[PDB]
Amino acid sequence: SDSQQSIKVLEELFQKLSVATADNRHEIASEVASFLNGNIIEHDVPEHFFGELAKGIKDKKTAANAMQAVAHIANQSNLSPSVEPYIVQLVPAICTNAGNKDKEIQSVASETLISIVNAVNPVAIKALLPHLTNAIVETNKWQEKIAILAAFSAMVDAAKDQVALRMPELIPVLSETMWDTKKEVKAAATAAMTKATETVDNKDIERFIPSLIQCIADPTEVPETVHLLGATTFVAEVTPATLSIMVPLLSRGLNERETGIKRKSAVIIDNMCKLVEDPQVIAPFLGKLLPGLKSNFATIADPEAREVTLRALKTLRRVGNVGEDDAIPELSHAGDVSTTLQVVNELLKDETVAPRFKIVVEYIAAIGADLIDERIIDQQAWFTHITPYMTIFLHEKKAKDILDEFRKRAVDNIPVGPNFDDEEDEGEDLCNCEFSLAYGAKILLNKTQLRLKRARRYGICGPNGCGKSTLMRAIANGQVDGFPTQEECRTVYVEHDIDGTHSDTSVLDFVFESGVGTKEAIKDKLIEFGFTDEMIAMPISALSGGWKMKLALARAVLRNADILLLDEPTNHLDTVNVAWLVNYLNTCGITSITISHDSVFLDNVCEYIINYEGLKLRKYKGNFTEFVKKCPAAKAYEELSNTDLEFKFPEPGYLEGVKTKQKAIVKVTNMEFQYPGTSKPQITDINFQCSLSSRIAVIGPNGAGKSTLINVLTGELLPTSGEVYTHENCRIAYIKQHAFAHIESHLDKTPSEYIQWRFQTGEDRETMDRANRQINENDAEAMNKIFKIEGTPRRIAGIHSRRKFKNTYEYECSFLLGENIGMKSERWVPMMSVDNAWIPRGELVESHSKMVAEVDMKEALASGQFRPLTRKEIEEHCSMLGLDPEIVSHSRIRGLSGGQKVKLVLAAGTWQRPHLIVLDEPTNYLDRDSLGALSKALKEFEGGVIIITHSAEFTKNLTEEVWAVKDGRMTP
Amino acid sequence: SDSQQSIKVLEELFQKLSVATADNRHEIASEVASFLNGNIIEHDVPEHFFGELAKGIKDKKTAANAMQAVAHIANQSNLSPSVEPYIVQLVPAICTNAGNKDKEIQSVASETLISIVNAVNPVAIKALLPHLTNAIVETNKWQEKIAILAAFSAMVDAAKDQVALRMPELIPVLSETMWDTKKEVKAAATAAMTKATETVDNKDIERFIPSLIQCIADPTEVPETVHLLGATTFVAEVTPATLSIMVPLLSRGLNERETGIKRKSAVIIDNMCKLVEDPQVIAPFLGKLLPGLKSNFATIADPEAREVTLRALKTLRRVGNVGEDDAIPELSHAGDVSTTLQVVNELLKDETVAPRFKIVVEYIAAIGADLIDERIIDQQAWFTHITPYMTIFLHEKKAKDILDEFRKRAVDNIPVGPNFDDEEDEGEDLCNCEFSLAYGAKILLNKTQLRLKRARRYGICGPNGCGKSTLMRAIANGQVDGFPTQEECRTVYVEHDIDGTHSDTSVLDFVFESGVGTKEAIKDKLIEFGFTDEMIAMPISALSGGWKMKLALARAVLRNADILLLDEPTNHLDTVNVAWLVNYLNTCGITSITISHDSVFLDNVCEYIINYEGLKLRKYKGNFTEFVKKCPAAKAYEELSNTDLEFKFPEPGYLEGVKTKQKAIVKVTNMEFQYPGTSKPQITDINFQCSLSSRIAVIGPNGAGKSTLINVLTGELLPTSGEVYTHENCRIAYIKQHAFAHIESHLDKTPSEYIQWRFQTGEDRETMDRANRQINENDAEAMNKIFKIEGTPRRIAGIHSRRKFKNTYEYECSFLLGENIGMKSERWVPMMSVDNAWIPRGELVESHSKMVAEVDMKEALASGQFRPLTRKEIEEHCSMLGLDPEIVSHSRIRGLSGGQKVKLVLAAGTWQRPHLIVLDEPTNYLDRDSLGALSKALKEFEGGVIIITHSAEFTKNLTEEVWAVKDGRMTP
Repeated sequence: SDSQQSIKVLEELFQKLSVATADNRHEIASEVASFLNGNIIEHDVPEHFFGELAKGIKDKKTAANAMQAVAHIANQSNLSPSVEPYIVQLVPAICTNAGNKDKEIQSVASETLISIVNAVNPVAIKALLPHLTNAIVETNKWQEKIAILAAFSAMVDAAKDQVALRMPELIPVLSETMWDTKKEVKAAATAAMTKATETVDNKDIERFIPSLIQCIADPTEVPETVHLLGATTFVAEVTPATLSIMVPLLSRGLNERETGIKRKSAVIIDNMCKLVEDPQVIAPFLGKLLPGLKSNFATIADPEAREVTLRALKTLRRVGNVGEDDAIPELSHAGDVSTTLQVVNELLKDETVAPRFKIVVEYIAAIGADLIDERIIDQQAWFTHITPYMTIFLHEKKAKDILDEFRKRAVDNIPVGPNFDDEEDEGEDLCNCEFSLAYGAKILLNKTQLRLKRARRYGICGPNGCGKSTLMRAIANGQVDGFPTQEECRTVYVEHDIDGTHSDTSVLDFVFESGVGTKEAIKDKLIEFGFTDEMIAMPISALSGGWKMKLALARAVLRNADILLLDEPTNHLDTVNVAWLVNYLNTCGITSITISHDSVFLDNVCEYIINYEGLKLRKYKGNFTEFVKKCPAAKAYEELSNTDLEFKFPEPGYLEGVKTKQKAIVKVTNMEFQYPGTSKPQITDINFQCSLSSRIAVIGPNGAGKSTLINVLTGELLPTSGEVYTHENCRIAYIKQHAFAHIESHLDKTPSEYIQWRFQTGEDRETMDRANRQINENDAEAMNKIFKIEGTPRRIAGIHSRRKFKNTYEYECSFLLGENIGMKSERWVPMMSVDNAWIPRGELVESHSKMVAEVDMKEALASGQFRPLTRKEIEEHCSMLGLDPEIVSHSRIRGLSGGQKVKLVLAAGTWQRPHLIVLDEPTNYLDRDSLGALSKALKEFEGGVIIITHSAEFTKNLTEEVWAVKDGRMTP
Repeated sequence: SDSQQSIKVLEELFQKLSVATADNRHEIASEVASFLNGNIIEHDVPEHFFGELAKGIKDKKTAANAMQAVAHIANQSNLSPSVEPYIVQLVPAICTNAGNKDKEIQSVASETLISIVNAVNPVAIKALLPHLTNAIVETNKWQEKIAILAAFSAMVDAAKDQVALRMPELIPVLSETMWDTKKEVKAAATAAMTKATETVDNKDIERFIPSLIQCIADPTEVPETVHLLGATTFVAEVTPATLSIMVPLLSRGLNERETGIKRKSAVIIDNMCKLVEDPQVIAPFLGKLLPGLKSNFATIADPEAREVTLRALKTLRRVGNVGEDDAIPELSHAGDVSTTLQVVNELLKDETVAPRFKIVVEYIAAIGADLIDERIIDQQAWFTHITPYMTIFLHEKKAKDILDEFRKRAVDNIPVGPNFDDEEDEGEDLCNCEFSLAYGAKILLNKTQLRLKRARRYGICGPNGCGKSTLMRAIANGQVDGFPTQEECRTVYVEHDIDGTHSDTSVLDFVFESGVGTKEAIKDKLIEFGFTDEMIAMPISALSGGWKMKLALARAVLRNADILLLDEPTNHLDTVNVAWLVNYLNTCGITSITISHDSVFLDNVCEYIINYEGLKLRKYKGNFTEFVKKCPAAKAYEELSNTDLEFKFPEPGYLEGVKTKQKAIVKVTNMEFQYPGTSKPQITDINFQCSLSSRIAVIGPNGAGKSTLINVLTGELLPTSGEVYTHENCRIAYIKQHAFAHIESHLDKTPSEYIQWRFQTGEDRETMDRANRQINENDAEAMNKIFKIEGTPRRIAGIHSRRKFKNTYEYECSFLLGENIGMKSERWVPMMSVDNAWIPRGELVESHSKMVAEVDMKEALASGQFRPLTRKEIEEHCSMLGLDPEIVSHSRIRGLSGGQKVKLVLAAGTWQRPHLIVLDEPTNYLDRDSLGALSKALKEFEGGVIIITHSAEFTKNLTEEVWAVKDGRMTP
């Protein structure tokens, strides 16, 4: 019913929008957006509304208003998943208008595409990109292309990782467009191309990108560029993105007349491709290289060049895993939308899914396919991204049950990665033995293989109690069948030696009694490692952690080790020493094998990982994190990364005057809100209080009332009437699902840089200003916005102060008065502070976010509520929320589990140590485990808690005050 | 005497050269090169030799030979400044042959051009760039154009910093070349344009470079391109390079019929130019922007575009510093070649300068011009680069005195400059006053101005003694008549407050006594800061340095400080706590002023530098590094005392079997060297010994005997007959001026990266293999070089072991036997270990350096000689040579004085703890002060010293043994 009320509101608002003028258009669109994006409907969609919007976009008479509405709805921080798939379904239509002859419809369409690209869940890229590529290749309107190219570029920033995986499909499209007859398009397409290549992210060829882009536009540079790339030393991962910009050049190189170039192309092909682990990556590129390689093999007279051609052809066949007759193996379809659409349609066969929800099911399949492509398989991840879309037409319980099955079936389609192959012989082998390892009648390893390459650095991982250290003892003590003898391959089990020295023997004497060398030689090496003449005379008993390690490694150089064996080497080592060790191992030139619960330390040292899988040893190229992608089974090892446990919210910042916890810090009376343009208010006669003891539950079905109330509570809507008392410095943290899903856009950031990113303007860019486009962070001419105060046109001279105004902030602005506007004598004169005015944040944020931010920092400091973004403080705060400092400061969010992301997003939301935590529908995107931890933490929060849920179970022990809107009213 | 001998040696060599067949042209070139680059002639030039060679090149019959030798003379690590100005002189002739119809002459010519580009002192760019620009613009041979274009590209890597300054000139020349009607020339010009844009170093427009370039090839793409850049947000300082790729586009934009573009063009113009700190920068571009703006401002109707165009014009006038009537300021001439040439000619008038040295004087003027453009004004920097040339026709003494006068005069032409423009950066003003500062009746500052911005960070510098601390103490204590009161702007002299608290007073009470809030509030903030309840309760007398600095800052926050005043804050702080302070200051949101001797700390914290200049405070934008670029007369803040000028060489590496510094580690007997093709040997019957206590002075005038003697001692030339004993692991360090001058190509690197670069292969790429044309690196095509072993043609399969062989090494190679060479069945079959052979280093280095390097490493590791390039090792080693660790690991060589570079070059050269230090004419490029510190450092060196010099002054009280060659004969 309150749900059905939302429908009437939309009709009134839409009716208002349909007749909007070019001057009031934005105002009305914003209303539609603030309302439409809330919890206004119960398990359904505003159908008539979306039907009118679509028909409104097509009709030239209403095209600009309808689309402008779509743009506001598609804002960066508030686009609701309940409406998201119905918005993307309008892209084809909007792309069409981007080709319209009318200068205004074309413009508004272009901007709207950019807005949509910036608002959708980055993971639902597979539902959006196709519309854009379909349009750009099918249209004959050059302006429509320039716009679509603009949207591609925007997508690169909004979903860099997601785009990286679509590169093999996007590059061909951009390349063709670069050869468009229209010169403006040629310009736009190159620009979108240089932008697209930003997803490559490969240090080995980075500097050669601007060269590669030119070859696309001018094939005559092929020979010149092929030669430039001959110097490249491929070491980094050869991803689909790297191939999409490397292969087309190479392919043309193979077809050149000159033999030297055919050869040079073959060299690069070999060098690069021998670095492809998954035959899936190179599969779609083989057809562009094999034919040129076989043809060159039967045309090149010179034996040396021919041998190089064949050498490349073999690598390709190996890597690509081709069959007989160069038959390319069938590609996996795990990540195909078509495949996931089938999987979900099967799980919904018994459910009755009405026609208007079909587009939603498609969105779900799209999200699923991408999650599988990025190999995001953990439960919480899937719940975070898909649950809210299913509940559009299903009850939560059933939704989560089907979602988890969907995830399990989709995940099941991921092809098994092929066993690692050793064509990486840069230097000789240290060992290569077949053996078994038995420990007291217990079999640890059975007929496994061990091959270690010289100067390579390895890490040994495995399940607790599998013999990780027994294997090392065995290698150290010459007890591994086949392993070389100390004479051939000298190993030094660092810091694990055993002698009979006393606790009063000097460091020099100690080493000396080992026979390694002369006292002169020893002293020389000890000094080179940092030991002072004094330290060398003191008794070993006085060596601290860092120096025993330096001594150990110094002795190892004296014995002339070939392999350094380290077992938990970072223990008793301060950060400076660990960094010292990471550095030394990475530059000593000797091979090392390491065991260590410190995943970050493994990531900075290791190049390969020897993992225990049953009674077999399996190698994986890459450090620990890389390894984990290839073997998700390892997300259960006892390695710093995998550690996950409950968390706690921070203590709310001290409030002056608040004697007791029942003392109201928020008090609302006779409040009411009525959207301008509607015939009756959405909520009226509202009264409520909040204290640090509040334990409120906002229940009931979604609707005009419930959503609007919440929208006012959270600061999004300024009430139309009523009194609002907020204690000075009172702060609210609004935990929405949006932040959880949108973190996937920052996978290359570290948890620390993310929190810094979310508070770049002093305020939380995820919850503050949800009623504004804000899609104007890259602009400076829109700072000349003409405000209308008292009937006069004024520009902003400056913002000087701030103050609470109801549920938002007002800012003291000094203006410039516009005189003789539109004339050669136009001039803006400064108005003395007599005319300053208190403008609400919402009216400034779009045009003057900068000045507003500067003023916000001034006030935060002034009142002692500013929390500086220092690494230490960020680290300390993330620790409360159960995230380890090393991960927070030196790991990429890309490697965090779904659950860890929940923690990180939660940490960001509570960074300003809020006094009140309002949580919107937090069962609608969290799983059983997550809710358990969120329940315990919300129970111990020394601040006020407001939970808006549909779940009765979740209110258990978390509520003591009920809020329920009925007919636009509510009494606690 | 022995000098005239060199002339004959060259005549015989040149004869064997003019005849040399292609099959053995290289061997003879090498000879000419190795001998020609040595100290072979006393104060003069092999005039007849350069004549034969000159003409020889102009001749088709001997073009390829003459040129090859030149390519060999011009090798990366050994081209001597004694012959440099003469080689550049042959560029025109060489450019001409780059167009010759003969395929071989055309090919060798292109190579020679590259070789020269990478061989000359990068600082002498102005003496070479012209020959190239002229030729490409005057020729009509397309193959010549391509070759010259390849030369431009090579110059970008060889002289990046120097080329960046020449961008406003190179771009127009390449742009013009992009319009050639030969597709290959158009492509090559584009390629060169791409490589050139690599001097931009400005991420702000990185994504637009392929677009700007494409726009130069098709100006019809200007409008759309302008649209594309409108979204650019300039933040990095705009340099000449940036303008050189931005103006042509914007210039043409101003001229588009469409007003939208005229408007957009100005907008970007504005946003990019208000970032030009030096008007001299934008100077030569004003001519392409002012007329467009003025006209547009008097032609455009739309009232919005007018404001924008005018806004742009107003900005341009301020940044450009234009006089009334828009009079473009007189373009400076301090850096013009003609300007510096006039100066040296003036100081040289009273001296006589034969015609054959005019080219030398011109080279000197070109070098001085560049030193000025780069703003390298210190004395040593000038002696490093010019002295060795001045000595081609003047005695060292006359040379230095003239040169020192050349510098001062040349440097006087550098324009003083325009003052601080901060008003335009983000912030309200905390203070903006004029004041005078009197201390004890003494004047510190007279009627100066001081304006500070909120949240902006400042650093204070000035001569040691000017009163920096007094100014700060004055401000802090509120004693600067005109500066805001505490009530208007709260300041906090961090860690400098005076009160009477007890040692017992607890941290809590201490802060509480300042009256900044309740203990509850205070506690809540301290804990947020990072304090523990354990610390808040403990007495303030038990605080460590780091916690004392934190309590200081924490109190400053509770007092709502508006300005933090720091005086030597990094004192008594370890790296970790310093890192914390840096991080805190950068994120606390409060303004801070800092006086610090730590230039790295200032670089990491300051945004502006207020400097003392007389009795005025001058403000500069940017940190300390940037500040120095603007004000070069400041790299001397440490200087004042003669002692901060010293350094020590490392202790030589351990040598088993050497118990006294008398033991010979090098012993040569009956040695002789005679260049194949020469009538008689250059040196014969040579017997000498070297020990860790040697102190030899190789005296006497330059000659065929002396240089050849040195060339054998330093391992460059392999002796023809005689024995050579070298202790195992013995290392010799060769110090020439070449290294000191060429470090100007690595200004981008940090001292640590320069040292890593020099020893990337475990060997000093600067002094190793000076006899070979190593230039080969990306040349995997000449790895098919055929070696005739035992009469059989073969190819290197692999290099496995090393072994001493006279003054150099030999390598054991495995082969590929050539079968049916020249037949369709030709095949290179791998041979067995049995047929492996030993081959001299000089024969492999030019084609298998990578393989040789690998063997060298495994050897360095086997012997325990290898020194890991860890950051701590480098820092410790560079610390012995007077360089600060922070500076070494985080500062760019670009910001070091010529004196600091001298230390770094010595450090790099002694990185392997050599046992003998051979210094080639140290007085010929070092000033009085450097020599002073060097001499003292050589007296303390625990290893053998060999000084080759003309200065008996330098050797006096230093060396005691004499090596005076006399007719190919010498006896200690």
